[PDB]
Amino acid sequence: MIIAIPVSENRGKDSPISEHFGRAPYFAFVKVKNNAIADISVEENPLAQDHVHGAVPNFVKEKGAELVIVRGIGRRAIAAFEAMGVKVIKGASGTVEEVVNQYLSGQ
Repeated sequence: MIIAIPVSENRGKDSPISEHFGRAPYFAFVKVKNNAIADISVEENPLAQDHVHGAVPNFVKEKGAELVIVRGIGRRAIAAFEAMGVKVIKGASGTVEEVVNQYLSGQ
């Protein structure tokens, strides 16, 4: 599956999870196979630009995400993901690599 994580800086697998969802400057899209990370793609969040906004959950879904791991996120975005069949896990902390591995190991 594909997991999406908003990150605040591009440090590849070590990109730190963003405190906020909608305005994160990038999203890391992580493919998982055999219960382990298979590929990490860091992409600019088009809605992080000044005065450009809207449908960020849709952009995440478009990219194939079935789950999104975040720290903070608004009720509206959570509702939008739920309405589109995307699981949301909040309150995570760590780099992209760490939070996906935590997820995969049941932590």
